[PDB]
Amino acid sequence: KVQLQQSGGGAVQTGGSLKLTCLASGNTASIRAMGWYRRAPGKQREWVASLTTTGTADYGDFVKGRFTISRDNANNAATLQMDSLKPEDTAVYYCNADGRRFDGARWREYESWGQGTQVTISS
Repeated sequence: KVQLQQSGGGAVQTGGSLKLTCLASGNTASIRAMGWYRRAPGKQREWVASLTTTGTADYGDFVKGRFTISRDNANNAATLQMDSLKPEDTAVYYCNADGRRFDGARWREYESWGQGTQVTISS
């Protein structure tokens, strides 16, 4: 169907920047939105950012203008540019894709996930 591969993890000092990349393969025409989630230490996964196919970007409350999500048709990729990082941003970040696919009988909503990219930010 739709597969995702993630890269761009690292460890940086407070104030630094990182970029996450997510490459989609397979039925990428079916993708309605790509997004980023994260799991901070000992917490549950939380929503970070989404970008719909028509170009509407939304961000979690903790983002505060510091991260930028973009999508590239040429590479069927989504990216998260992360600036002004803080220890609180330490987490495993997961790429996701939402869309609708035809299973041969009905249209079905799907969600695909990457395997997660480690991010560490220390004071």
